[PDB]
Formats: sequence, C-alpha cells, structure tokens
Amino acid sequence: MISKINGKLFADMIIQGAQNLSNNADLVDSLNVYPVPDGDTGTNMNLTMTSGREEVENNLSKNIGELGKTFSKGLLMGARGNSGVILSQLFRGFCKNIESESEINSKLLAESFQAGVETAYKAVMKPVEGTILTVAKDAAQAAIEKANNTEDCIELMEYIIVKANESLENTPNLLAVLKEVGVVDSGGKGLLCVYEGFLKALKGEKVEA
Ligand SMILES: Nc1ncnc2c1ncn2[C@@H]1O[C@H](COP(=O)(O)OP(=O)(O)NP(=O)(O)O)[C@@H](O)[C@H]1O
Ligand SMILES: [Mn+2]
Ligand SMILES: [Mn+2]
Repeated sequence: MISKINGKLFADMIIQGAQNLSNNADLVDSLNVYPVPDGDTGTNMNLTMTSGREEVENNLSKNIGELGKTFSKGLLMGARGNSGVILSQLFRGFCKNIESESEINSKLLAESFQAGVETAYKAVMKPVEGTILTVAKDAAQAAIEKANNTEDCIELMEYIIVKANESLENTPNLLAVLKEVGVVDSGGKGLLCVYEGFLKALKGEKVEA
C-alpha cells in the first residue's frame, strides 16, 4: 500500500518511467507513422524525459512540489518533437498542480493527471484524437473515477495503466493512418511506457536497465 507520495517516491517514479521509456525507445520509434513517418517518437520522448530525469537526479528533495518544479524545468528545457513538447506540457500541468505540497494522496495524484491533460490540450493549437492526448485524457478520467474509492496509489496506478492501454489500443479507431498501417499511436505508447515505470517505482521496484 502507498497512501502518500513524497518527493523521493515521485523522483523514483520519474527515474523508473524514464528508464522504461528508454528501454522501449526503439519500439516506439518503429511505430511512428503520424504526422510524418520519420521514425523518431521514441527518441524524441526519451531525450525529453532524460532531461527531466537528469535534473531530478541532481536535485532530489523530500518535498514533492519542489521536486516537481525541478522535473518540470528539465522537461521544458529539453523538449524534442511534437511528442516531447506534449510530454513536457502534460507534466508541467501535473507538477504545477502539486507545487505547494510536500506529499500527495491518491485523489491529488488523479487531479494532477487531469491538470496535465488540460495544460497539454491548451498548448496544442489543433489537437487531434487518437494520439498521446487521447491516451492521457482517458488515463486521467480513469484516475479520477478510481481514486474516489481507492486510497492505495499502487491499485490506482494499476487501474490507470489498464485504462490507458485500452485507450491506446483504440487509437487506430480514431486516426485513419494508424488503422491503415496497423499500429497504435507512438506518442501514446511512449506515455504508457512512462506510466508503467511509475507503477514499478510505487511498488518499490526498479526497471532493468
Ligand atoms: N495535433 C496533435 N494532437 C495530438 N497529438 C499529436 C498531434 N501531433 C502530433 N501528436 C502526437 O505526437 C506523436 C508524434 O511525435 P513526434 O514523432 O515526436 O513528432 P515529430 O516527428 O516531431 N513531428 P512531424 O515530423 O511533423 O511528424 C503522435 O504519435 C501523436 O501522439
Ligand atoms: Mn521528427
Ligand atoms: Mn516523428
């Protein structure tokens, strides 16, 4: 059980999320067909997440709000590609939501996923569905619903991942090129990789490098 997430647990979630995305960067690159099939979503997201991870690793804190400012700054100064910019905006909104907190419970975690979705949609001038935005939105809606009756952040994150994966598997039904080529959205897949790392960290586990 995880009732509260402090700054070091959040840092662990960042580090293991980044490692899991790094492990899967070639896989995510291989799916990248939209907007242009230039095969770089995984690399772009990996480089972005790595910039946030390095800032965090060099400036740890027990205070989740302070650690979030560090992570957010690292992403925003290292964003690469459409996918990396969107990832940085998703977590800018997440981190802004907890800026004054030292630790957060499952309800505030869910509210922070939702705040990130709102920030990222506002940052994209013409949002398209079937994308990283769709997956993030469906994950956040799942988070809000589950957290209402679920104190344990491990159980919450497991549910978020189940529902995020259902949304990811549905992305070809929203975006024609995905169904025509036969792939799920690369940006959403990269985000799922980060969320899977989040769960490993909540369990006190490490992603194999
Ligand atoms: N308008 C959009 N709305 C939502 N998500 C988007 C949009 N445009 C791109 N994406 C996401 O960004 C991913 C592609 O990211 P990425 O490969 O990093 O883009 P890019 O290579 O930088 N730009 P491009 O060369 O124009 O395709 C997609 O799989 C979607 O998840
Ligand atoms: Mn590109
Ligand atoms: Mn690309």
